[PDB]
Amino acid sequence: SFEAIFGTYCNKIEWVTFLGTALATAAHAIMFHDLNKMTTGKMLFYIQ
Amino acid sequence: SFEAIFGTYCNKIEWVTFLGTALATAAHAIMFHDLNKMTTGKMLFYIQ
Repeated sequence: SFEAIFGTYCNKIEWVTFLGTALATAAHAIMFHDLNKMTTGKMLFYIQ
Repeated sequence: SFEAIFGTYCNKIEWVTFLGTALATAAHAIMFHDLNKMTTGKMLFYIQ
């Protein structure tokens, strides 16, 4: 008598990146490296 | 630390004219440079 362990079937997971998704169309993703120095980034708009 | 003002973004308003609009098809618009001297203005209609 015996047991017959069959194969360890590893699941390989789908890899997702931010830019491959369509939430990147809602974003404007920028790498900025001195961001741990900036407090609050200000956009100024000039509306006539 | 810093404050990080981003770029100033100016509005450019859609420059309309009177004749691009559809009010101009209700209009028969005429310049008359001596119009300030109009006391009145009239149109006589003779109807058979």
